[PDB]
Amino acid sequence: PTPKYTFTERAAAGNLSDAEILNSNNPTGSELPDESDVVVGGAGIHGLIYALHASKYKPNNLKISVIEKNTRPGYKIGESTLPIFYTWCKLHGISAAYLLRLFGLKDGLCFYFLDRENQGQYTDFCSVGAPGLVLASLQIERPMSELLFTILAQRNGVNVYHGREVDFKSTVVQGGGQGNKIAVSRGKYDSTPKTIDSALFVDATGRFRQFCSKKAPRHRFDGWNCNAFWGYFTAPKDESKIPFDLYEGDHTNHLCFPEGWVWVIRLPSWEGSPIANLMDMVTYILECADAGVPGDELPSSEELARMFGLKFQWVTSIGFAVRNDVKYPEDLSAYGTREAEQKFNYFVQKYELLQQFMSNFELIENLYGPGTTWFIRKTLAYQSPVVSGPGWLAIGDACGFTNPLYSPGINVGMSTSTWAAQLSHPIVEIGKSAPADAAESSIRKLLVPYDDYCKSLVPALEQMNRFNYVCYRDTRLGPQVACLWQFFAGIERYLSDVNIETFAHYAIKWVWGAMVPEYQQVAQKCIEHIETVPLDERLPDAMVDELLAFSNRIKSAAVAADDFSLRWDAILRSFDRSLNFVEGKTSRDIYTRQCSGCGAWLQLRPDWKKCHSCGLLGTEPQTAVTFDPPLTAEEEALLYAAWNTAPKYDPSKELKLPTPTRPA
Ligand SMILES: Cc1cc2nc3c(=O)[nH]c(=O)nc-3n(C[C@H](O)[C@H](O)[C@H](O)COP(=O)(O)OP(=O)(O)OC[C@H]3O[C@@H](n4cnc5c(N)ncnc54)[C@H](O)[C@@H]3O)c2cc1C
Ligand SMILES: CC1(C)c2[nH]c3ccccc3c2C[C@@]23CN4CCC[C@]4(C[C@@H]12)C(=O)N3
Ligand SMILES: CC1(C)c2[nH]c3ccccc3c2C[C@@]23CN4CCC[C@]4(C[C@@H]12)C(=O)N3
Ligand SMILES: [Cl-]
Ligand SMILES: [Zn+2]
Repeated sequence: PTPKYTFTERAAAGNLSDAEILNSNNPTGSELPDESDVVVGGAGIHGLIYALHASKYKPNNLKISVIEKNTRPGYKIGESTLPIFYTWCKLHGISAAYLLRLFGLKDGLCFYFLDRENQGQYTDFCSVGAPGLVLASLQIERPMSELLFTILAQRNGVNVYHGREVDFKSTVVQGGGQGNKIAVSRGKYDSTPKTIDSALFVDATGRFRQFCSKKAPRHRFDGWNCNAFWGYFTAPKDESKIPFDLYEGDHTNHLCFPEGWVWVIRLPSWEGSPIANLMDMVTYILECADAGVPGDELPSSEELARMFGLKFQWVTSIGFAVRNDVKYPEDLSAYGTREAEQKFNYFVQKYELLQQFMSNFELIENLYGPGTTWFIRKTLAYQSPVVSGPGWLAIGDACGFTNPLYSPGINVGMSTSTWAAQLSHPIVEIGKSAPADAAESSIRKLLVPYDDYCKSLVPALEQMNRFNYVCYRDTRLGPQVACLWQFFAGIERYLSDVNIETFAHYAIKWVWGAMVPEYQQVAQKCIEHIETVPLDERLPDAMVDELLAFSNRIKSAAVAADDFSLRWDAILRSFDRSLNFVEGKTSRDIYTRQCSGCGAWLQLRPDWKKCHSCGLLGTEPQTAVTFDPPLTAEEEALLYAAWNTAPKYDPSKELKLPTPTRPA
C-alpha cells in the first residue's frame, strides 16, 4: 500500500483542532448522533475494547458511540500486557509484525528479590515469553494504544468523540429499554449540551466511577492498601552494567523487597507527534495489516516516524508500588520538592541494589507535558459494589482495581469489557422486543452472573496481591512460592483455541489463576502467618521453612494432577519439568535478541531478518530460536502450526479452561 496523508492534510487545510481531526474519522460524522443503541462513557482502553468486541462479535447490530473528555488519547499509567491481550488483538486482525511497530516487545516476566537486612543479596525468578512464530506480549504507550483502538473502532462502524464530556448531573438512565438521555457537552462551561437518546449506557470512566458511584459508595478492603509513585527514564542500549545477573530489558522486570516492588518496563514513546500525523501512520499500519504485508517489507518504527513526521524515542517506565503502612521520615526535602519525587528518591537510596540499578537510567523531564516528571497515586485498591442496573453497566476500572502487579488491570479487566460487549446485544434486543417491566426483569436476571463475577473478582485479585506482597518479604518465598504458584495456576492453558466467540467465556475463567483452590490454600497460609510479623522486622527463618514446606507439599499433588503438557523446565529458568526448584539451574529457551544498532528487543523467526524498530539487517543465523531442552524439526513445526490462526467457532466444542486440571 502506498501511504496516504489524509488526516495530516485535512487538519492543515481546515486548521482543525486535535479533537476535530479525530472526530472527522467517524462513520456517522464529526458531530454527535441524535440516537444510538449504546453510549460508552470514557474511551480508555476498556471503553474501546468493549466497543471493538461488541461490533466484532455481532457486526451491524448495535449503533455505538464512545464519549471521551480528552481532546486526544491522553496519558495513562498501565503499560504491560499479556498473551491474552495479544490474542485479542490478533483475533481482531492485528498480529505481532504490526503491533511491534507501535509498541515494545515483552518476553515474559522476571523478578529480583532484594534482601533488606543483607544489602546486596538477591535472588531471582525468570520466565520467558514465546517464539516469534507463536505469539508476543506488548509494552504499550497508552496514548498510542487508545489511538490505535479509536481508529480501528471508527473503521468498524463505531463512532468515537474526543473532547466531549458526559454530564452526569443531567444525564437520565432508565431501565427496560425505555430510553436513556445521555447529556454530552464540551465541559462545565458549555452552554449547548447535546442529548443522545439510547438504550444502554456503559460506564467506562475508570477509577472515577462517574456513574456507578451514584449507586454505591466505593468499597475498600481490610488491611493496608498501596501507593504508587513513578517517572520516566532513558532506555540504555547497553544493559550490561545493570547490577542483576542475566537481566534483560524486554521483560516486565520486578524489583521486589519487604515494602513493595518496582516495575521496569522498556517501551517506545511517540510523544511530541501531531495527532493528525499519528492518525495517518496508524491508518497506514492497519491498511498494511489488511493487505498482509510481511514483516521484512513493513517499514521500521523509525522509518514510519520519518514518513509521517513523527517523534520517536525509547524510554523506561520505572515506578514504586509500596504498602501504605510504610513509615517515612517527616522531613524529605533532601530528595526533592514534590512528594512523588521525594518518596521515589528516598526509597531508591534505601536499597543499594536499587541505587546501583537506577544509576543506569537518566530521568526524563515532563515526557507527557508540564508537571509529568513525577506521578503519585495513593490508596490504589477499591471495588464498586454495584456494577449494573436498569439501563447501564460498568466495565474495567469502574468495576474495581487492585495493583499493577501481574497487570490484572488491562489483561484481567478485559474479561468484564468483553463479556459486557457480548451481553449488550441481547440487552438491547430484549428492550426492543418486550414490554418494559418484563424487559427490565429479564435483563436483571441475565446480568446476575456478570454482577456475581465482578463481586467475587476484585477480592480474589486482592488476595492474590497480598499473597505476592507478603512473600516478597523473603528471598525464598518470593520466587519459590508466590511466583511459582502464580505461573502454575495462571498460565493460559489452551489459549491457542480461543476465538472471538469463546473469548469472553475463556477470559472470565482465567483470573490469573487466583480462583484455583490450591492457589488460595497456599495464599491463605502465607498471609495468615506473615501478616503477624511487623513490617520493619525480618521474617523468622523457621516461618519461611514452614511456609516453603507447606507450599511444596500442596504443589507436588496439584502438578501431578494437571493434564496439560508443558516444557516447564524450558519456560521457568529456576525449575525442572515437575516445577521443582533447582538451585543452580540456568538453562531456558531463548526467543529474543537485542538489536546491535538501536538496542530494541526483537523476536527470533526466520522471516524477520531486519530489526522492526530501526530497520537494520541482522545476520541470518541470529533468527534461530534456541530450545533447551531441544525440539526436533517436527516438534517445532507442530508447535508453530498450532498457533498460526485461531479455530473457527464450533458451537459443539467444550471450552477448555486455562486453569490446571482438577484432581477430583
Ligand atoms: C501505578 C499503576 C500501574 C499500573 N500498571 C499496569 C500494567 O502494567 N498493566 C495493566 O494492565 N494495568 C496496569 N494498571 C491498571 C491500569 O492503569 C488500569 O486498569 C487501566 O488503565 C484501566 O483503564 P480503563 O479504560 O478502565 O479506564 P481509564 O484508562 O482510566 O479511562 C477512563 C476514561 O474515562 C474518561 N472520562 C472520565 N470522565 C468522563 C466524562 N464525564 N465524560 C467522558 N469521558 C470521561 C477519562 O478521560 C478517561 O479517558 C496500573 C495502575 C496503576 C495505578
Ligand atoms: C502459554 C504462553 C502464552 C505462556 N503463558 C505464560 C505465563 C507465564 C509464564 C510463561 C508463559 C507462557 C510461555 C508459553 C508456553 N507455551 C508453550 C507452547 C506455546 C507457548 C505459549 C506461551 C510458548 O511458546 N510459550
Ligand atoms: C457452559 C455454558 C452454560 C456457559 N457458561 C457461561 C459462563 C459465562 C459466559 C458464557 C457461558 C456459557 C455459554 C455456553 C458455552 N457452552 C458451549 C457448549 C455448550 C455451551 C453451554 C454454555 C453453550 O451452548 N453456551
Ligand atoms: Cl506483567
Ligand atoms: Zn534496530
